[PDB]
This record gives sequence, structure tokens and C-alpha cells, in this order.
Amino acid sequence: LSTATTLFWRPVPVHVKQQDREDVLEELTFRILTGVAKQNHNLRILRIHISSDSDLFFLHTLEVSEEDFQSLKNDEGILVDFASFPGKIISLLEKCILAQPGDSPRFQAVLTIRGGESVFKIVEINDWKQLPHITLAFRPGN
Amino acid sequence: LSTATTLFWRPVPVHVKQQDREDVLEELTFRILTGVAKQNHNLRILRIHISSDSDLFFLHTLEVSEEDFQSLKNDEGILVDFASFPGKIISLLEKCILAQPGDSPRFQAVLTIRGGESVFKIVEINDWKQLPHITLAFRPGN
Repeated sequence: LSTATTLFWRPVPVHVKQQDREDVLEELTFRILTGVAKQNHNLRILRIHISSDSDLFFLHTLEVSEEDFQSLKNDEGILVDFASFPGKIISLLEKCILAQPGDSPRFQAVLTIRGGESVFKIVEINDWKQLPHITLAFRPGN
Repeated sequence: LSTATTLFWRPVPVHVKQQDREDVLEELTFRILTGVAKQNHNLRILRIHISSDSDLFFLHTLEVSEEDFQSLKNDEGILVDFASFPGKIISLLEKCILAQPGDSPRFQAVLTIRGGESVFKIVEINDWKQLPHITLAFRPGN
């Protein structure tokens, strides 16, 4: 990516779930970057990177190009354009940062890891269901 | 259904989506029943029927057995048992009934017809996303 601008770079409380392992609430670092892909006729790229200060090998990355976003928009029922999408993600992440144990409904950030792949979601838990506000697939590494 | 109890039987505002046609806000009649099917090992069944008082043939039907609910519960992240499920659906339908065009967020009933059959859902629409509280597939007719 060229002229890659970081829009968001903060720790986020995440419920890290994994096969055969205990769920753990960890402060993970999220970096959200936007840029244009020189090598791909200046396609705009949205990049989200998850890392852990305490584990150099804990790496998860999502890259959504403008063309990827057309499919994502349909599957997730997203109603805004590509340029407005990062800001909506940021607002959801803030709800997770600010969420308290007591309030209801409650916003949680969840990262389920499984076999060289993982699924990040932000859910709203009310009295009778877990409402996913966003669901994103991440790949291992940078 | 023999010992069948009707829990709900009234008009509800619904947004109908057809392939080669325009979206339309119609008053559709919803009937929700619970009972047992002698035809199916006396399993407990939830039956939902959609109709129209202006079109004799506009008919859509869903039947969910207590066995089917196990897979549905996981796909929809439902946190209550089968017995409590219809009440939550009814609660969602009431919100669609009481909703107003200028609300934010807005609860909205949607019936998408495709290839004959249809997909019904109740969404919570905010500034950027359709939050599906429930999604259900219906069959044409009674």
C-alpha cells in the first residue's frame, strides 16, 4: 500500500475464543489503515490488523478492497459506501471499549480462532439472542 | 396440528421484495400457532402462516419442529428454549407494528420472494446496517 493512512490505532477488549482452549478477555491492539494499491491500478484497500503486545506471533489481518466490499456489503447487509465503512467499525469498537459488565444489552468483541483462520465479530447480547453487528474473516499474519 | 393453539393472528406492515417488481409496503396477515404433529412422532411444532386480505393466492407457510429448532438456535444465536421462541417472534412483530417511518433505529418486517419461495426477516435498521433479529424461510401456499 502507498500513502497508507492509519485511521484507528487503539487497544480493544476482545473475548478470544479458540478450540479446546478457555475463553480469555484480552486487550488486543487494532490498527485500521486505508490506502491505494499501486500494483493493482490504485484500488482502494481497507486494512485491519490485530496484534498482541505480549505475543509477537499473535497476528491477524483483514484486507478489504473496493471490489471485496461489494460482496461483503450484500452478505453483511451494509448500507453505506466503502469510504464510510471504517467509521462505522470504529463506532462499534468504541462500544466494546466502553461496555460495562452490568448494562443490558451488552456489546462484546469476539475473535474465534480456528485452523489458520479466524472470525472477528462484534455482538449485542440482549435477553434472548446474540445480535451480530459485524462479522469479519481474518487471516493469520500481516 | 391437532391440539393447536393460535398465539397471534392479525395484520402486520411488511416490505415485500419480488424479483421483477418494485418493493411495496403491504399489510399482511400473520398467524402463529403451536401444537403437536401426529404425522411427525407427536413432536411439538411452531407454525407461521402469512396471507393477504386483498390477494387470495398470496400465501406463505413455515413449520418448525422442536428438532429443527436445535440447528436454527445455533444459526440465529438464540439463547432461549423452543417454548419461549414464539413469544420472542411475537414481541418482534409488535415492534414492526408500532414502528414509524421516521424512527431511528427502525424495526421492520421484510419478505423477499425468490424463485417462488420466500425469506422472511425482522431487521433493526440503523444508520449503516440491517441487523437481522430473526430470519426464516417460508414455503408457498398453506
